[PDB]
Amino acid sequence: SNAMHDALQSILAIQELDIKMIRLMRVKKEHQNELAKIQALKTDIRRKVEEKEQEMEKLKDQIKGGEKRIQEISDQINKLENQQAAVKKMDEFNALTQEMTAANKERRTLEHQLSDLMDKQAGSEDLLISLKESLSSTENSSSAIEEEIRENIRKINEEGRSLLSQRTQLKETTDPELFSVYERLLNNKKDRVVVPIENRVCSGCHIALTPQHENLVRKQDHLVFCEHCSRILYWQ
Ligand SMILES: [Zn+2]
Repeated sequence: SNAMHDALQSILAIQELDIKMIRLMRVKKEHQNELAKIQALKTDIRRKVEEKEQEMEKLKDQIKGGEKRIQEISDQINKLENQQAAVKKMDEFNALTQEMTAANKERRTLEHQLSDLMDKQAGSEDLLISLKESLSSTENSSSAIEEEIRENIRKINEEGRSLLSQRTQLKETTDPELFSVYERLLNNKKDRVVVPIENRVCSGCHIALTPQHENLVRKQDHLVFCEHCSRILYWQ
């Protein structure tokens, strides 16, 4: 049929737009995954920097607190030494000896902890510095790539805009019963669903038609579907 040939030519041309649009959407999604992968590499480094900063804040305060308590014990030991220089009774002399011994031993313990904290802060500062460097290098190595990816997406979006408007100008003059079938097939298969007979097989699924079924397709007087994949078959 003349009219069937026109309906086919029209859906065939819509089908080429739909294939491109499916391709574009897949490449967009792939570019967006590549961006999220880059963002996630940076976000991981920022998290490490944040955890290190909070840890440095705790060290700062434990260091300040330790120095202050060491100071306080040191002043108290000095007070005890002045007291002892003036005592006359052996029991008081001895109590001050014992107290100073005990106080000094606690101070010694605090000083060794303070040394430990200061060393942790020194090594953690080196680690923070290295993580900031790595954050800056990653951002630097990646900013040109991210902007090039985003521009590709832009150009995909704008090309997709054009293929949509073209699709809409063809849908107007296209047979609506055939389109309604086409569109459900396409949503199901995501590739060409109006397909020709090649080498006496369905070119969509590659399963051979019975000769009777080929006869039906050639008459071109009604929509004929592949008996195995359900795609629309046509001749030429
Ligand atoms: Zn088939």
